[PDB]
Amino acid sequence: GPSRVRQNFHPDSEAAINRQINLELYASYVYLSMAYYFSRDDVALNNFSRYFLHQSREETEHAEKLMRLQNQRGGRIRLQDIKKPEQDDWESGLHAMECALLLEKNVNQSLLELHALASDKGDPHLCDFLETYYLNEQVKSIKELGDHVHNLVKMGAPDAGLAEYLFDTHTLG
Amino acid sequence: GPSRVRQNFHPDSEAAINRQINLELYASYVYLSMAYYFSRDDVALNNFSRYFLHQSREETEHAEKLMRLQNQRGGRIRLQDIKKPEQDDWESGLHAMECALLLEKNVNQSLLELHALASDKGDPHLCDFLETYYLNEQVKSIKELGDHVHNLVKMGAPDAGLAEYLFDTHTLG
Amino acid sequence: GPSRVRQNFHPDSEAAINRQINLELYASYVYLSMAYYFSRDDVALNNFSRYFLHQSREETEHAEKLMRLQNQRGGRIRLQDIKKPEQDDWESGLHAMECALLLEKNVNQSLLELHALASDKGDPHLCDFLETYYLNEQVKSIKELGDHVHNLVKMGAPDAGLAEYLFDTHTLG
Amino acid sequence: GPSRVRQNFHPDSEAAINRQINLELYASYVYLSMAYYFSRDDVALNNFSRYFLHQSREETEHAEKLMRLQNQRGGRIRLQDIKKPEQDDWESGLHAMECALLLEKNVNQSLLELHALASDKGDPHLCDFLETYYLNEQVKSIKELGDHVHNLVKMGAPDAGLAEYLFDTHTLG
Amino acid sequence: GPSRVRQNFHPDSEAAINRQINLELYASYVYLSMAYYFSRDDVALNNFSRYFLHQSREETEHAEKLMRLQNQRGGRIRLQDIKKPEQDDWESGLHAMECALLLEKNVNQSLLELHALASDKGDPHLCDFLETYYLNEQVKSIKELGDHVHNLVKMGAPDAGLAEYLFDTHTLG
Amino acid sequence: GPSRVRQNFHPDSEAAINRQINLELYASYVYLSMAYYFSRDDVALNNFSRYFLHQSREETEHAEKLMRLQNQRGGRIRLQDIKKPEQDDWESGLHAMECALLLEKNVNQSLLELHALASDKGDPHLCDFLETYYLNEQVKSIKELGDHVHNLVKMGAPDAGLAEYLFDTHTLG
Ligand SMILES: [Cl-]
Ligand SMILES: [Cl-]
Ligand SMILES: [Cl-]
Ligand SMILES: [Cl-]
Ligand SMILES: [Cl-]
Ligand SMILES: [Cl-]
Ligand SMILES: [Cl-]
Ligand SMILES: [Cl-]
Ligand SMILES: [Cl-]
Ligand SMILES: [Cl-]
Ligand SMILES: [Cl-]
Ligand SMILES: [Cl-]
Ligand SMILES: [Cl-]
Ligand SMILES: [Cl-]
Ligand SMILES: [Cl-]
Ligand SMILES: [Cl-]
Ligand SMILES: [Cl-]
Ligand SMILES: [Cl-]
Ligand SMILES: [Cl-]
Ligand SMILES: [Fe+2]
Ligand SMILES: [Fe+2]
Ligand SMILES: [Fe+2]
Ligand SMILES: [Fe+2]
Ligand SMILES: [Fe+2]
Ligand SMILES: [Fe+2]
Ligand SMILES: [Fe+2]
Ligand SMILES: [Fe+2]
Ligand SMILES: [Fe+2]
Ligand SMILES: [Fe+2]
Ligand SMILES: [Fe+2]
Ligand SMILES: [Fe+2]
Ligand SMILES: [Fe+2]
Ligand SMILES: [Fe+2]
Ligand SMILES: [Fe+2]
Ligand SMILES: [Fe+2]
Ligand SMILES: [Fe+2]
Ligand SMILES: [Fe+2]
Ligand SMILES: [Fe+2]
Ligand SMILES: [Fe+2]
Ligand SMILES: [Fe+2]
Ligand SMILES: [Fe+2]
Ligand SMILES: [Fe+2]
Ligand SMILES: [Fe+2]
Ligand SMILES: [Fe+2]
Ligand SMILES: [Fe+2]
Ligand SMILES: [Fe+2]
Ligand SMILES: [Fe+2]
Ligand SMILES: [Fe+2]
Ligand SMILES: [Fe+2]
Ligand SMILES: [Fe+2]
Ligand SMILES: [Fe+2]
Ligand SMILES: [Fe+2]
Ligand SMILES: [Fe+2]
Ligand SMILES: [Fe+2]
Ligand SMILES: [Fe+2]
Ligand SMILES: [Fe+2]
Ligand SMILES: [Fe+2]
Ligand SMILES: [Fe+2]
Ligand SMILES: [Fe+2]
Ligand SMILES: [Fe+2]
Ligand SMILES: [Fe+2]
Ligand SMILES: [Fe+2]
Ligand SMILES: [Fe+2]
Ligand SMILES: [Fe+2]
Ligand SMILES: [Fe+2]
Ligand SMILES: [Fe+2]
Ligand SMILES: [Fe+2]
Ligand SMILES: [Mg+2]
Ligand SMILES: [Mg+2]
Ligand SMILES: [Mg+2]
Ligand SMILES: [Mg+2]
Ligand SMILES: [Mg+2]
Ligand SMILES: [Mg+2]
Repeated sequence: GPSRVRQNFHPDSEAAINRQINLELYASYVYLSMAYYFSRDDVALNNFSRYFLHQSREETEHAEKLMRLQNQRGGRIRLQDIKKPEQDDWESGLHAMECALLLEKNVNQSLLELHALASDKGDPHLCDFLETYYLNEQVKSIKELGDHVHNLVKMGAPDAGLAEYLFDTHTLG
Repeated sequence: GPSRVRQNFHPDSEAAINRQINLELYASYVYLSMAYYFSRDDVALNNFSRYFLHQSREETEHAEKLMRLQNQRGGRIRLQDIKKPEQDDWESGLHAMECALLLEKNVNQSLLELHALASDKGDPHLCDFLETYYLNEQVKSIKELGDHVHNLVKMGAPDAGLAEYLFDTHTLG
Repeated sequence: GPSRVRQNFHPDSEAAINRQINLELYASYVYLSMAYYFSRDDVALNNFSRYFLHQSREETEHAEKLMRLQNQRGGRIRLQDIKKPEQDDWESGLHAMECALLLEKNVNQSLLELHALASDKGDPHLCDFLETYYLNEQVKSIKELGDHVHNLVKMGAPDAGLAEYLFDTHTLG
Repeated sequence: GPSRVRQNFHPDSEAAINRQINLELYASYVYLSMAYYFSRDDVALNNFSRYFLHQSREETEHAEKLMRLQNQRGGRIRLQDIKKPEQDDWESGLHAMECALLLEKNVNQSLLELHALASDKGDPHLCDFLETYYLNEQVKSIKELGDHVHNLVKMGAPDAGLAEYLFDTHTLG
Repeated sequence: GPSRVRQNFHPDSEAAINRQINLELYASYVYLSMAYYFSRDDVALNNFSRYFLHQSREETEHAEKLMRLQNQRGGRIRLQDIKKPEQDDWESGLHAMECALLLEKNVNQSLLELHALASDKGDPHLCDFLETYYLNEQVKSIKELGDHVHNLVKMGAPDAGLAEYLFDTHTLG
Repeated sequence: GPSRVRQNFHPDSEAAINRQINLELYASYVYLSMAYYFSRDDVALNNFSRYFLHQSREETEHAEKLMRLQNQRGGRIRLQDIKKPEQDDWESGLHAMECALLLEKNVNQSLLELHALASDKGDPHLCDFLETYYLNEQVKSIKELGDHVHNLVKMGAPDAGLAEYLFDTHTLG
């Protein structure tokens, strides 16, 4: 102590990165829950399932990149429990997509707060890291989910009998 | 003055070509507006967007071919402001297609007036140019848009929840 | 209720599968922690890191296969918090391997208890599932980790300066 | 209202992006005018023409990327008239290059003002977008045009009879 | 004066870039010295030599990219003497790696001061340039050297007879 | 001391090799300065730039081969500061080429003095090394630069507006 690599890396930044690692792992778990909701025999929308599973894997990648950043900068990873998602039953394709949009906006708000702290601590490496690997990816994800919610709402989800099925077999297929 | 190339090229034809260049640039801009309406998060019909973007690029090509004609004949290009489109909000896939059909018929009427002037001035090169590169392309575009309007109307656009989505993912996909 | 697919699937089996899903997710998290311990600047054994990361990914696969089994049989996945690992600092390559061996034996004991319950409930599909996809894989993993612990101990880990490095660059490389 | 995607996106940023879209479309139009000046029968420098046409197409791409950004962030595109360029007659290869350098510096100043507003509004996504896709491209364009102006001046443009021709057939060829 | 390209480029930034060019050239020279220490007949660690030679070449690239930046922005390169390194005799593989880690942290501190000046002068192009091409590369280099120092220390360098040789023929080979 | 490899290698030869290493590094730096003079926005002769950059890289190679010779013979490299070049502003393509010719003749004179010392000390290995790798390369470089100076002078450099540009785009292109 300190790490022989550590430079210009504030303890508050190190802790905020640890909190962000937990949030990305939590997001991965929410999407995993959603993926296996869509493969229930009474839901059976396999392209919704594959969509959410892919999202889950992406979140794990986001978490891992933060863990690598912690090591690269000489901070120490401190893991915490990954809380279970809010639901096992996600009710419908539309409801899952709306919950996913809210989750992505929440994660985005956390990333923006992290970038603000990094700016406050004069850490341009950390600022650049978030800008390069996180902020644009989050904007793209939010826009994609917004698009999906809009189409499902317009199509008459969740009550219209064909809407989720047609969306499954066209947009997500 | 005159250009050492100029031959059998009436000043009224030169001016009418300048007006047509502006109209084709205006059409390009209308279709650009439409393309980015369809990629709004609250519209999200990406194949409508690609359709209109392609139309926009075609209109720019039409404008450029007239600019090349002006130079080939020894006339002088005189550009004017490109007016903004009538709307940013194009309301629905059906409404955009109806507006596009009206725009194409209006551009066609201008081309027919240009051909009539070229005939009046005994300019068979200009007549041939419009016939070869413009008049049939315009008839094809009008027919395609008419077809698209018909299908959307029959399908129950804009109020029927599935119509624009199914048209997006079948006809324009 | 019941699921139109459910057959010969006891509620106690459904719950025990939910507990096993949590344990496999927990194992994934332990191995993730270990992987990023080995890429600290003050540990720097990249082949230990890759070894544990691969183990982490395998555990996630094991969890997912149980989630698929729950759906296939008409049970309902119920996720719980994934507890953080026992340590962030895993002390040495030998200590991590010893902890991993203990974790695998613990997971094995849980699988054997699950198989015993499935036998008690006359569920041969569930018995076969565990035998085909879990029990032999666990025996192989335990043997591999036992082998690695033995070599590290014989080589003089953790105090012998060359032992972990040579093991990293030969066995795990 | 607001867009279900909108987050951390200030109305002043949304308006400034709309102004920048207009400026990039205006730049595209200036370069289009220049391209077709160089293919007049009394100028006839086809590599100047191709150079400016390529620049025109690049500006349209820059405009489109801002329109996509507006949609991605949940803002609303508002288009305005595209003003005609300052000249149809661009006088000489040197004069066109000097006008293009001034236009690029003016567009750069607008981008720098946009980045300053984005910083003031704590919008790091928008800051990153301009840095990643705009600011370096503008510096490169300004340097290239500066280089071209220098060579043409040194060579004795516009009065030296060989200068524009040799530059056309070597540098731009 | 000023350069016809110069825009938003403060004289203090231009001078700080000149100082950074000298520091990167100095770093190249330190690593060149180290490379040829390791090919002495009484050291004879050819993979240490190749490692440092590669580092030397990278530093020259870093210097050249700053020289290109100076030209792109319209500043004027002003070169100074490149001071000789602190030693010809670098004592051991461990000592060279420790000196290289200190040199990289020193260069990093200079880059962070340059980024701070660029922020103070409202030069986002220069900020982006350092973030994109310098700051992450420096963090990666510091982490790699930290890793190498750790392994050599753990292995018993410099006194343990096998440590530098085994590191040479495994990690650097 | 002595090196177990050293044989027939006089201390005066070892020192003269150290002086020659410094001179070749100095030559590399002169050519680097010249290369980036030619990419200034107010010079903009990219093939002059590439020519000098290649020369710079060759000089570094010449320096490195002497450093390898020092090690092969059991001498000890002793580096000194690399002095900055005589100018940042090299005035014109002709002036740079004339300065480069003078620099190469000066380096040649040093090599001839080194060969004379090696002959005086009865060191045929060192004589052969200079003959095989240095003396003919220097004669070729001097002749090439002489040729380039002649053409630029005949063409009317530096005042004739086309001369440096045409030389850039034909001989160096
Ligand atoms: Cl620190
Ligand atoms: Cl969608
Ligand atoms: Cl329906
Ligand atoms: Cl006529
Ligand atoms: Cl149709
Ligand atoms: Cl419908
Ligand atoms: Cl049952
Ligand atoms: Cl083993
Ligand atoms: Cl040992
Ligand atoms: Cl070994
Ligand atoms: Cl907002
Ligand atoms: Cl140029
Ligand atoms: Cl001339
Ligand atoms: Cl300035
Ligand atoms: Cl290492
Ligand atoms: Cl040893
Ligand atoms: Cl001797
Ligand atoms: Cl020559
Ligand atoms: Cl001349
Ligand atoms: Fe995604
Ligand atoms: Fe990914
Ligand atoms: Fe991925
Ligand atoms: Fe992906
Ligand atoms: Fe994420
Ligand atoms: Fe809880
Ligand atoms: Fe996400
Ligand atoms: Fe920034
Ligand atoms: Fe078309
Ligand atoms: Fe076309
Ligand atoms: Fe086309
Ligand atoms: Fe087409
Ligand atoms: Fe048209
Ligand atoms: Fe108007
Ligand atoms: Fe049209
Ligand atoms: Fe395994
Ligand atoms: Fe597997
Ligand atoms: Fe696997
Ligand atoms: Fe495997
Ligand atoms: Fe497992
Ligand atoms: Fe706990
Ligand atoms: Fe396991
Ligand atoms: Fe069996
Ligand atoms: Fe360009
Ligand atoms: Fe482009
Ligand atoms: Fe392009
Ligand atoms: Fe391009
Ligand atoms: Fe632009
Ligand atoms: Fe006007
Ligand atoms: Fe531009
Ligand atoms: Fe940035
Ligand atoms: Fe490196
Ligand atoms: Fe490189
Ligand atoms: Fe390189
Ligand atoms: Fe490299
Ligand atoms: Fe560097
Ligand atoms: Fe000194
Ligand atoms: Fe470095
Ligand atoms: Fe960036
Ligand atoms: Fe050469
Ligand atoms: Fe060479
Ligand atoms: Fe070479
Ligand atoms: Fe060569
Ligand atoms: Fe040389
Ligand atoms: Fe001096
Ligand atoms: Fe030379
Ligand atoms: Fe001889
Ligand atoms: Fe010889
Ligand atoms: Mg949290
Ligand atoms: Mg009109
Ligand atoms: Mg448990
Ligand atoms: Mg404006
Ligand atoms: Mg200095
Ligand atoms: Mg000297």
